[PDB]
Amino acid sequence: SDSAINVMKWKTVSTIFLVVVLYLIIGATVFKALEQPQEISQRTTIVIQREKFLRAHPCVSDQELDELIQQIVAAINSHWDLGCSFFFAGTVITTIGFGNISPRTEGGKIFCIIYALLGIPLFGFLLAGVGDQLGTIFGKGIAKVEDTFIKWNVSQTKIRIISTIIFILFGCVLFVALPAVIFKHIEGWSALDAIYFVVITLTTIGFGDYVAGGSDIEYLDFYKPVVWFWILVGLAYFAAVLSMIGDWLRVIAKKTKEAVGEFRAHAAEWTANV
Amino acid sequence: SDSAINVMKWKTVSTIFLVVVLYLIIGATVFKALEQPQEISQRTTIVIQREKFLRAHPCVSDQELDELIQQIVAAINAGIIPLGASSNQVSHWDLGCSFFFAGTVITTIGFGNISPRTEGGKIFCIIYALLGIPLFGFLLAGVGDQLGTIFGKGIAKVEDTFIKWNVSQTKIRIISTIIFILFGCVLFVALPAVIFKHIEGWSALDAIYFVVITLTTIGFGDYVAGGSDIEYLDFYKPVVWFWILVGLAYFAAVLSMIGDWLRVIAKKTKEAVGEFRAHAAE
Ligand SMILES: CCCCCCCCCCCCC/C=C/[C@@H](O)[C@H](CO)NC(=O)CCCCCCCCCCCCCCC
Ligand SMILES: *[C@@H]1CC(=O)N(c2ccc(C(=O)NCc3ccc(Cl)cc3Cl)cc2)C1=O
Ligand SMILES: *[C@@H]1CC(=O)N(c2ccc(C(=O)NCc3ccc(Cl)cc3Cl)cc2)C1=O
Ligand SMILES: CCCCCCCCCCCCCCCC
Ligand SMILES: CCCCCCCCCCCCCCCC
Ligand SMILES: CCCCCCCCCCCCCCCC
Ligand SMILES: CCCCCCCCCCCCCCCC
Ligand SMILES: CCCCCCCCCCCCCCCC
Ligand SMILES: CCCCCCCCCCCCCCCC
Ligand SMILES: CCCCCCCCCCCCCCCC
Ligand SMILES: CCCCCCCCCCCCCCCC
Ligand SMILES: CCCCCCCCCCCCCCCC
Ligand SMILES: CCCCCCCCCCCCCCCC
Ligand SMILES: CCCCCCCCCCCCCCCC
Ligand SMILES: CCCCCCCCCCCCCCCC
Ligand SMILES: CCCCCCCCCCCCCCCC
Ligand SMILES: [K+]
Ligand SMILES: [K+]
Ligand SMILES: [K+]
Ligand SMILES: [K+]
Ligand SMILES: [K+]
Repeated sequence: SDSAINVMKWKTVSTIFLVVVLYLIIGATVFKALEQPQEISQRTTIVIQREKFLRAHPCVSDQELDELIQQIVAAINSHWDLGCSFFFAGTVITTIGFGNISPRTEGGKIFCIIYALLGIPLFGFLLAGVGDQLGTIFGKGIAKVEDTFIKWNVSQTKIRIISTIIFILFGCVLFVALPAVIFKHIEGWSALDAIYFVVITLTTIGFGDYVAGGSDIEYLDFYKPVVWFWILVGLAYFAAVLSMIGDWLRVIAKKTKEAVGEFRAHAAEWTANV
Repeated sequence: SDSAINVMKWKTVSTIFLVVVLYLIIGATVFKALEQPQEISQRTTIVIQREKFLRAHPCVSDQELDELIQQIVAAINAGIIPLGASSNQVSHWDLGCSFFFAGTVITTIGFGNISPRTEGGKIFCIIYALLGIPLFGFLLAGVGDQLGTIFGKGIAKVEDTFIKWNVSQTKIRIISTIIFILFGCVLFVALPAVIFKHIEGWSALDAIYFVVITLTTIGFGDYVAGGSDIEYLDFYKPVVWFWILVGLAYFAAVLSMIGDWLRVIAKKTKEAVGEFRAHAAE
């Protein structure tokens, strides 16, 4: 009766694996449908202005312009002053590896390995302590409004649902809405790009297409410090939200398992009623 | 649920915060010393080839050569191959790459080599991440549970064999954890680095560099397996997906162990300064 638990474990893992595979298949087709047509437009614009630059500059040779493009690309393969190396050290221990700057000295790659293996756990302790502090702050606030609801409202199991909505709306305004407003003004980004950056950063995905403080424009003395502070409390908030979404998925997984139970049981007595 | 414990918790957070700032300061200075000479040297060489192209083409407005470079670089962010010899460009958002891109999202290994530029694609990317990340966490937990029981069965075979001469109290736990490290290193780090060096044509260090940056979910994007335009063995990208699956589970356990070690050493250092704070030069 001990291998039976392992078989039931495998049964759970294999169905979750298939669901994840389905998730990747659906997402792939959607990202294809959304991003492929746009890719057509910008690759026609590079070929028109390529030949246009040849046309606009007939002195430039075809053979000598293609030789220039390759070493530009080869060059893509100060960026390391104390400010950026500090920021880079942050992108490592937070796993938000934006990658806009990354070590290419083979000594720098060795240190990057050592720095990450010790940095990730150490920063995890900090992120846990900040989340614990933010948890108690919201706890008193949510406890006060709980005790106001118990007065007019009769029974519980409903106040927790209301309370979780406050956590989202406040957390969205504090950690998503407000910094996105400042990001669009300071960084000159679109409103959607600001939300896009906020979520991509706080989920630790860190694509690198958008980086606050990354462009070489003038920045106020307090700006990057408060963004560091936003990173700290923001990662704690998104960690709780992602865990809550996971808890919702666990409930939906049981309701769907129960829903499919009611369905085939009904369809069984009907095929029997034949 | 408040009281005195919250004050003692806050005191710990502030010391860890200061230590993290120190960690960031020390790391910044080290990366400064290592990476600054290489970037200064090669940016003087680009100015050498700058002026060479500047002199060779006076018809080019020279100040307008940066005007061409900006639209090259801005188009490189979308990933273009603008050569008359290679005017046949293959898709970066085919079903294979969009599958790979969806993986880099839900695993948070956001390599970023390709990223959505359609404003609709960014909205979907937000929804895809907010639901995908928690869902993939369940899979990664199940894989870690599977690897845990396999290592459990493996360690179970030797469990009753350990009853030998020198029967131990607290020492047998350390031995088993050493097998977990060395075995796990060859399976999930050393061996895939070997294949990465052969198939992808990377250096031995770059293969290890890629493995750790990928399996820690940092994902810089300077190294991506299967990203370069090689034919690939057809089995390659599937088996790399499997390495990603069990590799992320393994590195999760290793990172948590390092944190447990850091908790022990933090108390040893806290006690070491304690005997120091009391003695004050005998
Ligand atoms: C460090 C700052 C100075 C910058 C430049 C110094 C070179 C880097 C220091 C590594 C040891 C020097 C000896 C030869 C090194 C090179 O051949 C090179 C190392 O990247 N490749 C190897 O395969 C090394 C052959 C050994 C084969 C074992 C596996 C290869 C892993 C790379 C070295 C160990 C990494 C340690 C990670 C925990
Ligand atoms: C090198 C050029 C440059 O300006 N740069 C840089 C420095 C500092 C920051 C920064 O502090 N961004 C805010 C921040 C802090 C921490 C984390 Cl984990 C993320 C973010 Cl967005 C950005 C860029 C260089 O790298
Ligand atoms: C578009 C061009 C291309 O070749 N490409 C691509 C496709 C597939 C992979 C890949 O599978 N890499 C292994 C892998 C799988 C999953 C995760 Cl999360 C990471 C990694 Cl390294 C790479 C590149 C394009 O994007
Ligand atoms: C598909 C068969 C499920 C039988 C296993 C017992 C139900 C519990 C499944 C809920 C998710 C697994 C554990 C949660 C991960 C921390
Ligand atoms: C953790 C506190 C560090 C303060 C922020 C440093 C970020 C990188 C340095 C760049 C300039 C310093 C702050 C000026 C804001 C633009
Ligand atoms: C508890 C609220 C935190 C919100 C602060 C995050 C702002 C992100 C960008 C920093 C801009 C500096 C000016 C903001 C002044 C409040
Ligand atoms: C690494 C350098 C960080 C830049 C230091 C500025 C931090 C926040 C600005 C504080 C302004 C000082 C005036 C006092 C009023 C708050
Ligand atoms: C424990 C076995 C797996 C059962 C999973 C139930 C369905 C999967 C969850 C649904 C995925 C996202 C739904 C959000 C609405 C589109
Ligand atoms: C994955 C994209 C949206 C979610 C809808 C499809 C999820 C797969 C449904 C599988 C149903 C099986 C439930 C398990 C109980 C027997
Ligand atoms: C996915 C159905 C099986 C193969 C059908 C051909 C679709 C595209 C050809 C090669 C791409 C394989 C799909 C990449 C992601 C699994
Ligand atoms: C295929 C792009 C142009 C076709 C005509 C316009 C359709 C609307 C744009 C496609 C979806 C992006 C916006 C959706 C975000 C709410
Ligand atoms: C050391 C044995 C532990 C189990 C891990 C081996 C993978 C197979 C799991 C057993 C369930 C049968 C698999 C179903 C066929 C794909
Ligand atoms: C059929 C040839 C595969 C090459 C296509 C590139 C994408 C890789 C497809 C593998 C997908 C299965 C792994 C899913 C594990 C979560
Ligand atoms: C051994 C657990 C003691 C309880 C400490 C309260 C929770 C904080 C976690 C560990 C305290 C700092 C660890 C040092 C980080 C390197
Ligand atoms: C709760 C007290 C703060 C914990 C201080 C951490 C001590 C770490 C000692 C240094 C050991 C070398 C590892 C690098 C630092 C984590
Ligand atoms: C890479 C090393 C970074 C940090 C190295 C040590 C930092 C501070 C450790 C000593 C602090 C003693 C705490 C005692 C509190 C009572
Ligand atoms: K993480
Ligand atoms: K990246
Ligand atoms: K990450
Ligand atoms: K990342
Ligand atoms: K990343």
